[PDB]
Amino acid sequence: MKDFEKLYEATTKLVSTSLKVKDDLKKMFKQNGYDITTDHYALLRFLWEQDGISQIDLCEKSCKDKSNTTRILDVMKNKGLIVRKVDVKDRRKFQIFLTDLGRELEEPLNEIASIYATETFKSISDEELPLFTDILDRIG
Amino acid sequence: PRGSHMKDFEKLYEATTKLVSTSLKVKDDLKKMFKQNGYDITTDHYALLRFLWEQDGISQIDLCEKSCKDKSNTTRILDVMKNKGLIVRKVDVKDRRKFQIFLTDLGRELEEPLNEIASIYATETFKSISDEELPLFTDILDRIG
Ligand SMILES: O=C(O)c1ccccc1O
Ligand SMILES: O=C(O)c1ccccc1O
Repeated sequence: MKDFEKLYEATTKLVSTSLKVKDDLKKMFKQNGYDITTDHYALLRFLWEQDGISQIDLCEKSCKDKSNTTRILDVMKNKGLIVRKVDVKDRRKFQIFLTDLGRELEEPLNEIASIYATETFKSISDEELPLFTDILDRIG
Repeated sequence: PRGSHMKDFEKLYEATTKLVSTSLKVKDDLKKMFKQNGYDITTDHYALLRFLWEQDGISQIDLCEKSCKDKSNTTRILDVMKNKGLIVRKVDVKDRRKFQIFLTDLGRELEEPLNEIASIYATETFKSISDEELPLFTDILDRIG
């Protein structure tokens, strides 16, 4: 039926497809001169939707945890993509803002990611997307 | 690139996210599965042993290709697996540079009790997914890329 061999394959494919996809996309960013990771692009996506999100919300949005998200954010700050501000209401609590460089990169990075998305999913039909997704949702 | 039937980018992005967040939630779930249960063994240790139990005495080339992955990391974990006393290297009787990987005694004894655990975790992991869905999932994932 769905014996251990298949479940182990499934799990294995899921993890490796995920890794390949992150890594191919990062390579395509680098090929075009953008030295960013997939993690940076995801976080930037949140920020292009809503500037000045608190650190705290952003770690909840992240699909990652606080220690890993915070490290990733330091790198981005170091790359000049965002700044960190002492809050207008509080202290020990920051807001995360786009720099101009961070805003400038919406168009170009989203374009590269589109190109990468269309090719990577060319063999999949539109209608398979919610099936795939609803399976992933019910795993674990 | 293009076509007369394009998918919406946002949908592909959301699905890519779901793929990735789910892979992570799954690795998290499985992190301590041997350790909480009395075997000081990682996930990576385990996935390599699966290849070894299937093909004991495989070439470190074919293994690094089996693993897909980064050779130093594949190799680096191999190293802990030597140190823990799970595997060792004998040198391939073809070249003087090509290696071969072989399970230690623990390595072979560990098959049953570690597969037993992983089976029970896998079953749990996929318990709300149906029999027909499994090869569908799997076929989608193969076609991605
Ligand atoms: O990747 C693993 O080590 C694993 C563990 C338990 C069940 C399925 C799996 O692929
Ligand atoms: O969840 C992620 O880190 C991610 C990975 C690849 C593409 C888009 C993403 O949001």
